[PDB]
Amino acid sequence: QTVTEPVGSYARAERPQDFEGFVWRLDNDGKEALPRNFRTSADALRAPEKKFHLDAAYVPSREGMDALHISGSSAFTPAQLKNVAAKLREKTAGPIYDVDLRQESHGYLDGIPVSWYGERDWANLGKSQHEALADERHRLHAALHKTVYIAPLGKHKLPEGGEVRRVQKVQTEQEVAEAAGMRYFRIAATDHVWPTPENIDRFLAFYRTLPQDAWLHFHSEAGVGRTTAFMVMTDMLKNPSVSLKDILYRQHEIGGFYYGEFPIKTKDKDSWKTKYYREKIVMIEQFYRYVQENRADGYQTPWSVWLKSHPAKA
Amino acid sequence: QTVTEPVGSYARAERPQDFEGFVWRLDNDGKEALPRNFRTSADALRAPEKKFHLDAAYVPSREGMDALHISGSSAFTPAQLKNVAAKLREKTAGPIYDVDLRQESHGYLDGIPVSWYGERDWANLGKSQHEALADERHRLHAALHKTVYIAPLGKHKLPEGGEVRRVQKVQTEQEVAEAAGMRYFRIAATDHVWPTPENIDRFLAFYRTLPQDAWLHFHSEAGVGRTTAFMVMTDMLKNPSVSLKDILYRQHEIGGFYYGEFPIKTKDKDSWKTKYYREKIVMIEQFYRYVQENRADGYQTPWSVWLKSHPAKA
Ligand SMILES: O=P(O)(O)O[C@H]1[C@H](O)[C@@H](OP(=O)(O)O)[C@H](OP(=O)(O)O)[C@@H](OP(=O)(O)O)[C@H]1O
Ligand SMILES: O=P(O)(O)O[C@H]1[C@H](O)[C@@H](OP(=O)(O)O)[C@H](OP(=O)(O)O)[C@@H](OP(=O)(O)O)[C@H]1O
Ligand SMILES: [Cl-]
Repeated sequence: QTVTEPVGSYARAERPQDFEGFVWRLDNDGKEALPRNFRTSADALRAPEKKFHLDAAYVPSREGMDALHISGSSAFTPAQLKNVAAKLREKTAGPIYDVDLRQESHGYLDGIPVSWYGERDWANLGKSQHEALADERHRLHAALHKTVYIAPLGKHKLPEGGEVRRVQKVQTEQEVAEAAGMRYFRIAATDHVWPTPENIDRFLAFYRTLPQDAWLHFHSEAGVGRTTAFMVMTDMLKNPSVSLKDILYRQHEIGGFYYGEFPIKTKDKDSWKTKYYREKIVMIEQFYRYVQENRADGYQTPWSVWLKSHPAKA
Repeated sequence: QTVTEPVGSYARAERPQDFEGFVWRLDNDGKEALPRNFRTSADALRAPEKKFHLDAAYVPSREGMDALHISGSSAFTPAQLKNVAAKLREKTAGPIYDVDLRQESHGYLDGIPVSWYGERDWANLGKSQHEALADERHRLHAALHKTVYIAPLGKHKLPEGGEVRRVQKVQTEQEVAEAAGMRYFRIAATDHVWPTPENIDRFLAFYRTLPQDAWLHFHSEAGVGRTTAFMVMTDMLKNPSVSLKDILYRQHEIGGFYYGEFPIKTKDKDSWKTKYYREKIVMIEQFYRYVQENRADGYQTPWSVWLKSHPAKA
């Protein structure tokens, strides 16, 4: 019997036309030297956050963490990114990658990091990566020499204050990454939800081509959901002997999200998120299974293919 | 010697490109039965507002006020305008005109009164009436079936909260006026400043075509600056034997601005308004003089022509 949307693909049921972009959102006010939630795999573990009801006494294995060479953060200003790159260059002599996980169209107007925000940050929901990047390219270019309104989100994810300017310079994140001495790689993943099979296939192929000394700096809007997902996936790929529990604990304890089971709770206005949290918990487990069952033969079978013959259970 | 901009035309010095529109502003939240600052010329006089430092004991002549047949208000929802029309129909059997004094592009999206707001509300500054109305038509059409953000302005005259919707219906104010049983006449007057010689020439020519029993409902955004200026001008035209002081007092005391001399005191942020207030005071006197000198012969020469040979003094 037909299943319309399998586990891992719940977001496909949502209607993109209901979340179209309406404002240039300020992604970072540029006040700090670094982006928020900045963390590397070299960092010491800290106490787990109370909301996840984890075992504070637990001491996760650090097997492979010194060699892992990844980091994560929120969005950043160009200056903040140069600070990130200088900081990482101290840890490695390999190429440093800015891995941009944002599906939403974003860039820099007069050096100000902005994104084209629709409700739930789903302005590019349902678009292929090709379409998402075309929207981004067109929108950014159309802003040049035009008057724009750039605002942070306040009460209820609506604009609050902000500023108005006639734009004199437009840049993509790629341009800003390269100016900072980083290589650039884009995975257009949708905010709030599990990355698509497409997203993950693209990441995996990318991962297989990296030189051994590559450092991956993942980032999304806040450096939480999407950033932690790919940091976790990378940790599993590179350190397949480490237990799922150790992976989840250690990626949370250096400053990420915890992607295991926990007592979920939402303000009723945030109750749409609940099923996306469960979905992510299940898919993390399914990806761990993929890594275990496909690493012997060197990942001959792509995630998307394997997932269709080995579907996840709600 | 060459004067670049004569008195009455100061706003011509400003650069339109510095005030381009950036948001659909909510013009009325629709919560009251009537628009704000609603008043008719049949209304009782109230005590003057203290900020104008007037003589609270002075009683201006009411000569001609019963026959004047004018009103003013802020912008309105379609339902509010029907309440206005109903209220006015009780007072007259003549044609009731909606005299729209707004240069800013405005209309109704799903019945919601909005305007395309640039800084200082100068998004159509410098445009001819033809160009302003074209901008308006094009912007309104372009909104149909599109996602828009509609916000009230809060602190700093920047968007605060508001709403996002996909628009199923678009209307011009003319359509809304006619649906309420009102005739429609548009004068594209710039917010905050004295109406241009073009604006006034157009109004005077319109005035001369009116039947005796015509009722004029003037409105602008708040129903203060522009609305009162045209109410005052109409009062002078129709009641030319009444003293200038009496005109100014009585239009203020039924609920309009006071267009005579008063001690101006601005917030530091509002100091740009000071010379425009002073300009309006001088031009109101100059218009009174035009009426006194040209009424006997039936206005053979228009305001714009007379003003050029009788320039106002700063
Ligand atoms: O950008 P990444 O790093 O993926 O992180 C996201 C963003 O911070 C989201 O905020 P925004 O939507 O403003 O970008 C936030 O949603 P809320 O701010 O609605 O909580 C997500 O939390 P949850 O979706 O709640 O898990 C969080 O995982
Ligand atoms: O629309 P009309 O009826 O002409 O009245 C205007 C508007 O209310 C202006 O508000 P906005 O700019 O929000 O449309 C206001 O400026 P402020 O609200 O900035 O004071 C003007 O006051 P002054 O320009 O201050 O006289 C007032 O005369
Ligand atoms: Cl794709």
